[PDB]
Amino acid sequence: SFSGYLKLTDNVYIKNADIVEEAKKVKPTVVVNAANVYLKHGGGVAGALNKATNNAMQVESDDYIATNGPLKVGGSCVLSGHNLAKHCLHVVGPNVNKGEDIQLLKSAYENFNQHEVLLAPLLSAGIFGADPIHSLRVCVDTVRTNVYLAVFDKNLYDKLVSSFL
Ligand SMILES: Cn1ccc(C(=O)Nc2cccc(C(=O)O)c2)n1
Repeated sequence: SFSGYLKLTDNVYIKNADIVEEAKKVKPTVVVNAANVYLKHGGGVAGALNKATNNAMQVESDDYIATNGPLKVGGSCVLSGHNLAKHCLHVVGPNVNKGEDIQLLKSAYENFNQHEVLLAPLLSAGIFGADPIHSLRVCVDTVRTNVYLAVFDKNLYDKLVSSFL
């Protein structure tokens, strides 16, 4: 089960950890991927999760896209968790580096409410370009289910905890 997490609110928890390593240890029911609309798991959390599945997540995702077309920014899809989790909830947060509307971050987090417990990264943080402090605030104000946030970067983790209102 989840260990070493700091409780932020009644339902949001945070830990300075590699989400891939957290997933392999916990094997949660749901691991959230920081996905793009095309499910092209190239870099950041998506690239790391996909590489941990030996590219099985990408093969599965390409078949999903061939059948269904791309996701919407703010949307999600449930696919296999492979060796990491029972399921992977691929959530598309807005990518600020691609000029996408930051207001879609709340819609993206609403996808977590369909799952009772999730292991997740901060949406739109990292290479997506949004302020991680803002992402954590939208997370605690939007997600009502139990979310265990894994923040890879130690310095960012410390900044997030020390600035949490
Ligand atoms: C105001 N602003 C926008 C972006 C940032 C910012 O510090 N982003 C950032 C930088 C380094 C790592 C990570 C991460 O999620 O791993 C995120 N600050």
